Amino acid sequence: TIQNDIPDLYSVFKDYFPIGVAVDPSRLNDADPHAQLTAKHFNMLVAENAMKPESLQPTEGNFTFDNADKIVDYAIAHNMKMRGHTLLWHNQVPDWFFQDPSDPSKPASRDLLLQRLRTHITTVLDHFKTKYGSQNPIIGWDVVNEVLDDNGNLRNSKWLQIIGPDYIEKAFEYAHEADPSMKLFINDYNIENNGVKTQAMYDLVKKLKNEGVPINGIGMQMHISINSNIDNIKASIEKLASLGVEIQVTELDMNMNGDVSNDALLKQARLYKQLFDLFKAEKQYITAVVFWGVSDDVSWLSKPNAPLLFDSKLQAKPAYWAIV
Repeated sequence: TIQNDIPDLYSVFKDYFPIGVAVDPSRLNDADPHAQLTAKHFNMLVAENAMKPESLQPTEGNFTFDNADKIVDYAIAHNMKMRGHTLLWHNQVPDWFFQDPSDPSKPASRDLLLQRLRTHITTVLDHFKTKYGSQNPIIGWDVVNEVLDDNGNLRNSKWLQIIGPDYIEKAFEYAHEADPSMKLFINDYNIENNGVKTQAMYDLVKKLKNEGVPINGIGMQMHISINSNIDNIKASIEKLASLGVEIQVTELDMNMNGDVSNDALLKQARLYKQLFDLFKAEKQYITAVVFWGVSDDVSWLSKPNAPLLFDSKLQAKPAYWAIV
């Protein structure tokens, strides 16, 4: 059971930005305490998996929107905004995209993979626009996800191998043409460390925006750790925001490196307090902060961990009280 009378987390930030959470379609029923936490503390939702490529078009032409629509319906019923995650990725993407269908031992051509990307993006955006119309809660999409490698070069996924570097520009062109009302983001991790990957994200977005690509924002996943440096995160946010794009914190959690002791929980609370004070200090750039999971027992990180504001018993942690 949850604590029903403590402060609603998102209301603490009502004069700053929405506070969201990533959810599983099976944890939205009234009797599920995870759903109760979701409705109480968040005013924005993201599908942790149900809107990834494999979760929407597992085989060619066979679209599977039921789980994504269950999350959308819940968001509408709870007056929540949503982010769409994600139109393109090199993981959780079916192999059929990249195969020649008449000889699956060979790769699809650049034109066939671009047409498949255009059809997937257009069908996905047209599905939510035609089914929900003005009630569509999705305000924007992660058009591409994790397109940089660790060294800052473009990740050599099958998209890059088959199409070349302009696949990124093409994904944003297709999404903007399908629904011009959507805010379009490029999303990535490790771009908060003010290292070579931050610089490569800045250079890539500067280049594409100068070329007229409709990129409206950068999503900083923010899978941080108990040892992260606030100064590096601040410098990264400011550098990326200097491009004249929105910043969203999209998959926030804190990796404890195996130390879930009470002392580490206190250290986590001080760091999360500093992180949210930084986000408030950057409110002219940040337009959403989303946590990657509702509570520690449903975090994607392997065990042991304690990455979020609500523990494995769904109770508010020291970090929750530090922030509120």
